[PDB]
Amino acid sequence: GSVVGGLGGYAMGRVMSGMNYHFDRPDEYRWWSENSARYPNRVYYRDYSSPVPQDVFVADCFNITVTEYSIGPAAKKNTSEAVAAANQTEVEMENKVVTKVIREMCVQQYREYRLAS
Repeated sequence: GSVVGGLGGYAMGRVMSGMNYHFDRPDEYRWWSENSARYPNRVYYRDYSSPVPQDVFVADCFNITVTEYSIGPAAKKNTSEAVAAANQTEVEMENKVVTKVIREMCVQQYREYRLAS
């Protein structure tokens, strides 16, 4: 077997679910709850050239990870998302929660990568 089961050639992140997060309160509980709707625990990064900073690395890491899981501002092309379907504020929160988790994770990798020998 070769081809078809891997067209992208992206690099896999670790399982990472349960880093230092604050989230104690009932409304902050939505951050954990809404995260629980999807909980990716991991990210995909690409073969960036090297002279690209964490800012960009984490951002494109995020954009590709959400593209793969069909979430965030980058699922079906780039199109209309201001609609009622599954409560716009609920999905918007789930959206920010997952955009943040995926970003937060690619930084959590980056920071441990910097700390690593």
